[PDB]
Amino acid sequence: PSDMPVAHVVANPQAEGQLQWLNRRANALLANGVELRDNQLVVPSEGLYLIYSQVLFSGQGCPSTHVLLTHTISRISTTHNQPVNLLSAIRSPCQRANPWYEPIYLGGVFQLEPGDRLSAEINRPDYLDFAESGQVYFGIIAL
Amino acid sequence: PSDMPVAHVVANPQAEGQLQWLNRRANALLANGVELRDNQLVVPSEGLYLIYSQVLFSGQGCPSTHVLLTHTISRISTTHNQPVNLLSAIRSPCQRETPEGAEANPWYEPIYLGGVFQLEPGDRLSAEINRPDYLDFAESGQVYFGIIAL
Amino acid sequence: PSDMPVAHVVANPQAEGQLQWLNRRANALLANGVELRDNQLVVPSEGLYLIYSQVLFSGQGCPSTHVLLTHTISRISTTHNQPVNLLSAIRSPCQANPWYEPIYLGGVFQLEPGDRLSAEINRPDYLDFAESGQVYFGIIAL
Repeated sequence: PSDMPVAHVVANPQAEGQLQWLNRRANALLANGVELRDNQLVVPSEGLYLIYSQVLFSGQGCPSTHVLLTHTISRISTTHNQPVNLLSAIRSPCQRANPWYEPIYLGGVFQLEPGDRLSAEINRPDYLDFAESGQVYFGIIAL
Repeated sequence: PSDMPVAHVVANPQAEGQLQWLNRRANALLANGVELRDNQLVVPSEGLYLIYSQVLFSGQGCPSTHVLLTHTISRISTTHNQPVNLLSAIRSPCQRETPEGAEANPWYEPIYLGGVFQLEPGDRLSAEINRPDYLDFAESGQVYFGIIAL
Repeated sequence: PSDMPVAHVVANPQAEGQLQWLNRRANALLANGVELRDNQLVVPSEGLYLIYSQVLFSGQGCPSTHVLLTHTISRISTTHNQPVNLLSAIRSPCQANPWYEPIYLGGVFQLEPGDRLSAEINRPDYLDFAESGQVYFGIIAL
């Protein structure tokens, strides 16, 4: 089999209104050294990791105020407490009561070091939608 | 060199209003045990697989009934038949139907799904949409589904 | 420490109005044979590669006319001069007002030595690389 560090976590459906990564669920992974601490994935050993995450935002009708939805995956190494954005995207659901949906997918390969902490964050958890499985996830795999 | 289960299938360009995955063509893959059956990719052996898919939807203007577009990759395992959604996303191309006496402009909405999953031999993977009437595969590279054992 | 051909390049925030890929930067990669030439990633050896790219488009206001935003990864082989689109997507932007439209592309492909991969857009005037992590292009031999 494989002993490569791997994780695939999803939004916890019991933490409504928040983004709390969860691995205790069917079709989720957290193994071979990867840990979930303080809502962040912690890298076991150095190497090339494919990192990815998807969030789905939804709302009914368009707010009177212009809203921007952001999703970013950031890296925090032990050699610097300053978070660095590896992947980031923005979306504007409204131009100015029909429900809107906006998915954001981020993904790339990065050289990581042992102890590195990866965070997958959003700016509007009040719009996050994990009403159904597979809509919000965050993962990594050492290649 | 190879040996690892792999597939990269694409929408049949000749299909009409249906998402038919195909592999026998340039820049598409289906090898090392992966099979294409009943429009599903069948896993030959257990392991961690990267699974991904993209669909592109397009329409001419905004209709009366509000449209939600969905794309979902699901897994069927023999020992727990109940199909389960591994990855799924939804998009809304319009906020209101094209005004009366207004110009009906075409819209395009891509959806990309991708993740790493532990699969077992015999597992069947589906990548399906709810609105094949808006699926757009007019040009190459717009609709694809693939997996690779890592 | 790895041995597999790999690259992760990003938009040069200093080349305005243009999409110029750059590897010389923290959290970017270009090793084990992969090279950047004429703004394209050049494949070192035959094999399966995961290839992907993301672009972000933005405008302070919605276009006065109907516009289509495109992002495509194409392949140019040494045996086929005409480019082939491996991955492609299209987005229709809107017709207190700034808009953003991300596009992500990715898939696994059998490539050959010398193959050239290009990740391009149709509207560099709308490309947004104001912040890190928004525009990238990468490949890795699996």
